[PDB]
Formats: sequence, C-alpha cells, structure tokens
Amino acid sequence: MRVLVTGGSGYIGSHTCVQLLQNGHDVIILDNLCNSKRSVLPVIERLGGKHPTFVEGDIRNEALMTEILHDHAIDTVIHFAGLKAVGESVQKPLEYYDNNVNGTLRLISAMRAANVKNFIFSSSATVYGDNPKIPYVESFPTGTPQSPYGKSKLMVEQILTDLQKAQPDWSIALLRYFNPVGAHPSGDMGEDPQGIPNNLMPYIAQVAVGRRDSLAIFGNDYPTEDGTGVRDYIHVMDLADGHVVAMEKLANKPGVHIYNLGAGVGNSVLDVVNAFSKACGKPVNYHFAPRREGDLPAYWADASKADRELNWRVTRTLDEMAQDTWHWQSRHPQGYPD
Amino acid sequence: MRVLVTGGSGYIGSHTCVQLLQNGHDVIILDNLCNSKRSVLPVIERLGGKHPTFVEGDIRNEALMTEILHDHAIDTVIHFAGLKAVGESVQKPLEYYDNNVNGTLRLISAMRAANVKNFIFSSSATVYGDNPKIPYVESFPTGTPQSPYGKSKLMVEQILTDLQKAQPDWSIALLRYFNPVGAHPSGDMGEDPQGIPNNLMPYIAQVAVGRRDSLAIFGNDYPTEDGTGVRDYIHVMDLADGHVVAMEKLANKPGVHIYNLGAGVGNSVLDVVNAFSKACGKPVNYHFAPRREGDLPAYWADASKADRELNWRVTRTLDEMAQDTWHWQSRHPQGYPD
Ligand SMILES: NC(=O)c1ccc[n+]([C@@H]2O[C@H](COP(=O)([O-])OP(=O)(O)OC[C@H]3O[C@@H](n4cnc5c(N)ncnc54)[C@H](O)[C@@H]3O)[C@@H](O)[C@H]2O)c1
Ligand SMILES: NC(=O)c1ccc[n+]([C@@H]2O[C@H](COP(=O)([O-])OP(=O)(O)OC[C@H]3O[C@@H](n4cnc5c(N)ncnc54)[C@H](O)[C@@H]3O)[C@@H](O)[C@H]2O)c1
Ligand SMILES: O=c1ccn([C@@H]2O[C@H](COP(=O)(O)OP(=O)(O)O[C@H]3O[C@H](CO)[C@H](F)[C@H](O)[C@H]3O)[C@@H](O)[C@H]2O)c(=O)[nH]1
Ligand SMILES: O=c1ccn([C@@H]2O[C@H](COP(=O)(O)OP(=O)(O)O[C@H]3O[C@H](CO)[C@H](F)[C@H](O)[C@H]3O)[C@@H](O)[C@H]2O)c(=O)[nH]1
Ligand code: NA
Ligand code: NA
Ligand code: NA
Ligand code: NA
Ligand code: NA
Ligand code: NA
Repeated sequence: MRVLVTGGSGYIGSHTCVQLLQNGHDVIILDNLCNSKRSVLPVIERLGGKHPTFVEGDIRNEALMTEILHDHAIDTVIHFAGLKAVGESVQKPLEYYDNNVNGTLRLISAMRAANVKNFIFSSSATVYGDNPKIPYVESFPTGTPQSPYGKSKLMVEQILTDLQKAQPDWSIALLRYFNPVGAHPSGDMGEDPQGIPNNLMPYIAQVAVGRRDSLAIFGNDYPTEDGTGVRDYIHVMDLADGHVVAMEKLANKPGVHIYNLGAGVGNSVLDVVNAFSKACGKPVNYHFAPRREGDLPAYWADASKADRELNWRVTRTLDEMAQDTWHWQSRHPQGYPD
Repeated sequence: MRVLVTGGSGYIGSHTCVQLLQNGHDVIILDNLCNSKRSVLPVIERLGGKHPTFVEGDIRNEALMTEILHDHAIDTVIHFAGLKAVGESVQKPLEYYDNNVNGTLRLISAMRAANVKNFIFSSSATVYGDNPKIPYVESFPTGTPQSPYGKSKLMVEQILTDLQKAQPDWSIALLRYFNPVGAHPSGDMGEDPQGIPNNLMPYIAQVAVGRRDSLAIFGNDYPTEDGTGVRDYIHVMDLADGHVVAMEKLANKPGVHIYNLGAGVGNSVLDVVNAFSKACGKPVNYHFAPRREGDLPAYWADASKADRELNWRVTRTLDEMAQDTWHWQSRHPQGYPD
C-alpha cells in the first residue's frame, strides 16, 4: 500500500518505516525535524531495504498535506508526528495543543480534501486517566489525562471519533501505546533524545554509557511489590510490527478500531534497572528520590483484543529491550550525526 | 477599558457591545460575518451611543489577531465567535473543531504574542454533560458533552485552564451560558438566524409571525411537570450585562473564574409557548413530536456564585423575554437588511 507516515523520522516512526518497507509498502515520510535528524533516513532505507520518499514539512500546513496526499496517491496515513514531553506540556500547553490537536486536525482535513480515508493514530494509555482498574481494557470509558499532553491525545481520539461518525467510510485505528523502549536489533537505529531524557530506559542508558551519574528512582513507597512504579514496557520493534498489521488488516474496514498495544504485563523500575545492569555488564548506578508529580503507581495493558482481532502479540522480552537499547547506545553514543 | 469583542456582530455579542459602549468602554469588533450582517453595526452604535470599530476577519488568522491586539492596545478580549449549530456539528465535526478549538487557540496565541492577558469565553451548560444533579453548580466536575459542538466547548475550557496555569498572570472567565433568548428592548436588535431556527424561542417567533405552520414540541413524556423539556432561559440583555460586569471586575484578577450565567430556574416548552402566545396576542400553533436526539429532560443553573462574587443576577422575566422577541420579530420580519 502507499502510506504517508508523519513523524516517520522519529523514534517509533523510523522503526515502523523499516518494517513497512520490509513488507514492500511504498513509504512517504513527512517530518518537520523538530525532534529528529535527516541522518536517520539513509539508515531507514538500508535497514528497510527499500527507498522511502522524504518530505520535510509540518502537519499543520494543510495545503502541503493535501498536496502530498494527492501527489503520492496515498491509501493510508500513519500519524506519529506531534510533541510528547509531558513536563514541557505543563509548561507550554499551547504548543502541545497546536501541534497535536490542531496538527492532527489540519492533517485529517487534508485527507478529506484528497479523499484519503484510512488512518492510524499514535495514542496513549494516558487516555485512560486515573483508572484504579488494571489492566486497562479498551472497553473502559476514558478518564481525565493529567497533562496537556495527555489531554491533547484524548481530544484527538474524540475528534477522530466524531469524524468517523460523519464520514462512515473511514477506517481509523486508535493505537494506545504503553511504554515504548528498545531499538532495532542491528544497533544502528534507536531512540535519540536531545538533552535530558524524560523516560526511564534512555535515562538508564545514559547513566550506563557514563553520561550521567545516577538514576533517580522517582518514588519507592508505592503500593507495589518492590515500592517502585510498575509499567508495561514494549519493544519498539513489536510496536512497529503492530502498526504494519493494523494498517494491513484495517484498511478499508470502516470503523474506529481501538487497540491497546502493550506486552500485557507490568515491570517495576527496579526490574528494568536490573535488566539493564545485566545487559551492559555493570551495575547501573541509582538512588531513590521523591515521587514525580502526576505519576501513577502501577498499570499495564490488557492486550487480548489485539491478539484476538489482529492476531498480534509482542514477541520481544524485557531483556531484549534492554540489550537492544544498550547496543545502540553503545554503538552510537552521539546518536545520529548532524 | 479597550476591548476586542470577537463575534461582536452576532446575537449575543451585538447586545454586549451595546452595553459595553453604554458603559463608556472602547470597543473593537472582530467578526467574519459568516453568521451575521454588517447592517447590525449602525444599530450597535446607535443603541450603544458610541462608535465601535469594526474589523472583518477570522479568529483563525493569528497574524491578524495579533495585529489588531497591538494596534488597538486591547486590555481584554471577549470571545463570542465560533459555530454553534448542534445538529450541524454532528454532521460536520471538523468545521466545529476548527472554528472553536483551533479558532480559540489561534486567538489566545495572538494574545500571548501581544501580551494581552484578560479573557472572557462564551462557554455552555453543555460542559456539564449528562448530569443527573440539578441545578448545575460550578463545583461539579464536567461531564461528556454529546455533540462535537459541546465537546469543542469543553476542550476550550480545558486548554484555557492549562494556559492559565502556565501563565499565571492571566485572568480568564469561563462563562457558562444556559438558553439565551430575548432582544434589545427597542425592538431594533435581536437574534436573526438564517434558515430554520434550531432553538425554541425564534422557532416559536417564526410560527407566530406566520412563517411556519406549527411548533414541533420535541417530546411530551419527559419526567417533568407537564411532560415537556425544562430549561433555564435567560434574557440576552441580562447575559450582556453579566459580560460587562465580569469584564470590569475580573480584569487583572489572576485566575480561571467560572460562572454559570442563568436565571436559576427552569421553564418548560409549554411555559415558553404560553408566554409567547400572551406576548403576540394569539395562540401559538404547536403539536407534539418525538423527542429530539441528545436532548436532556430538565436542567437549569444554580447562579448563586455569580450573585455572590459579581453581584450579578438576572433582572428580566420570561414574559419580557417573549415580549421583546416578538417586538423585534414583528418590527423586523426580514431581520437585518442585506
Ligand atoms: N515514546 C513514547 O513514550 C510514547 C508513548 C505514547 C504515545 N507516543 C506518541 O507516539 C508518536 C511517536 O513518538 P516518538 O517516541 O517516536 O516521538 P518522536 O519525537 O521520536 O517522533 C515524533 C516525530 O514528530 C516530528 N514532528 C513533531 N511535530 C511535528 C509537526 N508539527 N509536523 C511534523 N513533524 C512533526 C518530530 O520531528 C519527530 O521526528 C508521538 O505522537 C508520541 O506522542 C509515544
Ligand atoms: N445562542 C446560544 O444558544 C448559545 C448558548 C451557549 C453558548 N453560546 C456561544 O455564545 C457565542 C455567541 O453565540 P451567538 O448566539 O451570539 O451566535 P452568533 O452566531 O450570533 O454569533 C457568532 C458570531 O461569530 C462569528 N464567527 C463565527 N465563526 C467565526 C470565526 N472563525 N472568525 C470570526 N468570526 C466568526 C459569526 O459570523 C457571528 O456573528 C458562541 O460561541 C456560541 O457557541 C451561545
Ligand atoms: O528518570 C526516571 C524516569 C522514569 N522513572 C520511572 O519510570 C516509570 C516509567 O517512567 P517514563 O517517564 O519512562 O514513562 P511513563 O510511565 O511516565 O509514561 C507514561 O505516563 C505518562 C504520564 O504523564 C504519559 F501518559 C506517557 O505517555 C505514558 O507512556 C515510572 O514509574 C517513572 O516514575 C524514574 O524513576 N526515573
Ligand atoms: O423546535 C424546537 C426547539 C426546541 N424545542 C425544545 O425546547 C427546549 C430548548 O431547546 P433549544 O434547542 O432552544 O436549546 P437547548 O436546551 O437544546 O440548548 C442547550 O442544549 C444543547 C444540547 O446539545 C446545547 F448544549 C446548547 O448549547 C444548550 O443551550 C428543549 O426542551 C427542546 O427539546 C422544541 O420542542 N422544539
Ligand atoms: Na452524517
Ligand atoms: Na529532548
Ligand atoms: Na547527537
Ligand atoms: Na509553568
Ligand atoms: Na442558520
Ligand atoms: Na433577512
């Protein structure tokens, strides 16, 4: 199929582009490079084994979006582009609402214009809000995200939903991601955050590479087995595979298809640190700090629905996630070149 | 004060502009005329007793918004512009999210740019969602609006809220309107909907003027005193007065000030019809039809908060509301001239 992948040069997108190309789809990447570098492109094509076309630009430019859609006779769009720094979203809300809400709105508006009616959206478990019921199941009604970031994600799911209702021929997948981690097995592609990483695995990786002193474990008095926060981590490669499958099987299947994409099990901060210590050959330094604001104690996904309906489940393990991350970190300590 | 009134040529805005001018404020109206005519301008100035400056343009044009804000040294902005047809929003969601969500976002983004930090937003009781508790009090957590229109309104309250948190010096009023009706006492300004009116009072007015055959009373088996829907109707002139007061007293008062603006009591469809029959001198024709989709049975506002904090309460009665509407309808059966 002909697929426009917005945000395709980013962490999740890049990996999905590789898998998509491997499956012989024709890929057009649209990215504004605010959070990635063009240097990943050649790696995508090399690992993907096929050339993806790149367009530098912004989802907020509806005229441009429409043109690209027509120009490349796109059949489906996978929308990864947007801003995702939680803390920053609290500090700079407008930028999050503009990039994510308006951003998606302009993009689907262009779709409408170009008659494209297959969409896949990067959503998040944040949409479940403060749910005491765990694991989270797609049948639960959504809650109230606590950051502008989370809210922006739920707002898009809602706009997408109403759109589908008004244009019943569209197929729209709402893919709720849990905690993505890991890197391509070759060690040549991975997450390349700039500055202080906000997430656990890259932070740990930077501590391990010798960039940072110690990992601050936010909180150690949670009502969990070891006192540390519990989440569901999923390898970026499994996530990527899930996007290809969802794109392939839901195309032209009218409806709003909501799927949690997770491993279906939780791991605590210590579990993750321990796996990384083992992958890198040395104990990861860390200490306990206070709980981070807005942090829930424990949650993971119920991913039976996607197993049942899409025949998709994760196949990589936590140890792989850590190993693969270390291999990339270690092979490319400066990330992608400028 | 120097005030930009977006949507100022519309029903509610026009009336508020008149009151604002009467209080000696300097008014700049920004309107795209998608739902009003320039012919109201001269009436505003005449009834307002002072000239308001008019700018034809769209809230979605952030560059223009910023310019106007700077150019007129605006101190506060009252935001009435947007789309409000509920049923249409179900049919055309994107247009509602673009005009209302993106629309407001571009507008406050321009404010940020021009250093303007006092805002008043036209919100709605729709934000309370399907609340069994009535009357609705600002202390209730919001619910889930059932139309794209309602959702768009709640999304804006949320974005506004996060913005204020990030820019604590702003004063933002969230004015939740109930059911506005009525017209200026002179009979020369009023609501001038194009096509089939979606709301009760103008529909009744058109039936009375001889334009329509009979009023369809949506539903007659509600758990109410007479079987018909119950709402809180408020005269547009009281609503207008409330906006001047809120603007005057909340300016430069940091915070997100949420106020319900209603009469604080409910009236059924029959009560309204009966008042209109009495105002127009003839029985209004009507019949019972099925319930309209998404219609709640009975609700009204608890307006004690605004009484307490702003010393504002309604002063016009239901009979006035009907009388004033008939007087305008009857004096200007073709509305404002093209
Ligand atoms: N990584 C996570 O932990 C996480 C979990 C939940 C959901 N998500 C969502 O998944 C998607 C992918 O996240 P990621 O980890 O790969 O992040 P990323 O930062 O690596 O990729 C985002 C891509 O979007 C581009 N972009 C941003 N705004 C744009 C705009 N207006 N126009 C065009 N391109 C723009 C960036 O330059 C970037 O390459 C994002 O929507 C994110 O919110 C990710
Ligand atoms: N009338 C009601 O029953 C009701 C109750 C709840 C809330 N509201 C809100 O109150 C505000 C005023 O409603 P009203 O009854 O006066 O409606 P209105 O249609 O009379 O006024 C809206 C004004 O907005 C202008 N406008 C629309 N989109 C614009 C845009 N993008 N750029 C610039 N101008 C634009 C229109 O041309 C118009 O004159 C609206 O936000 C409405 O959603 C009204
Ligand atoms: O330096 C760090 C980073 C993380 N953690 C802990 O590691 C876990 C995972 O934290 P991340 O920041 O890696 O990811 P989150 O679980 O916080 O992210 C999830 O929760 C967020 C809540 O705002 C968003 F919704 C986000 O999209 C969603 O994936 C949490 O227990 C966190 O407290 C640390 O102890 N130290
Ligand atoms: O031709 C009509 C029009 C209205 N009604 C009845 O009159 C009452 C008032 O109806 P309106 O359409 O005038 O206004 P609403 O109460 O429906 O509007 C309120 O409810 C809406 C719910 O979608 C929005 F939230 C809107 O902003 C909010 O003011 C309701 O009981 C309605 O069923 C009729 O019987 N016949
Ligand atoms: Na429809
Ligand atoms: Na960064
Ligand atoms: Na680098
Ligand atoms: Na801040
Ligand atoms: Na109309
Ligand atoms: Na007319």
